[PDB]
Amino acid sequence: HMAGVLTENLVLQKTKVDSIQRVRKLNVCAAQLSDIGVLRRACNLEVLSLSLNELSELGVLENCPRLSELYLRKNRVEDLNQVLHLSDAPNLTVLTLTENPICQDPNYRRFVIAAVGSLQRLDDIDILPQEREEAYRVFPNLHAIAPPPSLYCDPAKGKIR
Repeated sequence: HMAGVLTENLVLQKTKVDSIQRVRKLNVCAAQLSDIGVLRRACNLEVLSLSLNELSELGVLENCPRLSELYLRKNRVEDLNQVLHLSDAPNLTVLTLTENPICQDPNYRRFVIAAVGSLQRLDDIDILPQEREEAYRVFPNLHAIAPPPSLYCDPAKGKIR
């Protein structure tokens, strides 16, 4: 019944710390994961690798203000608006979403850049100053857009709702 659910036990076995709040780096690639709600308390997580899982819903990551690098290659993210859960991540400089369905949506790269103001690199390609400027011209308001509802975060503050 916990098939696909990341558990506290598995995280703490792997990382050797006493609480989810003390997890700073976590690599759980290729673990058949579809539920990562346990990360709601991962307030100190900085480097997170979740590639090659079954994830479609990113709301738990609103609880991770320290996130610096986030690897999500080859998941099941189907809705571009899931990336709005990363809009308020002030320290997130590296993101990979390659091989999720959204990567083939028109204007995916511009949307992600315009949504995540801190980002310096997306999908293994650094974001140039002029690339960011152009993304904001196309999509000027994404930091104000409410992210989708989630079981695993409260509604983000400072959004049009």
